[PDB]
Amino acid sequence: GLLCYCRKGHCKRGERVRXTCGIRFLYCCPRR
Repeated sequence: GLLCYCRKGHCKRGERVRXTCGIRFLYCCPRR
């Protein structure tokens, strides 16, 4: 859907977890 970042460990401050992108990675989408 939206361009989100596969964040390893955790997302950045302000990014919302949209799901996961792997064992080490979370799928985090930016707030802006």
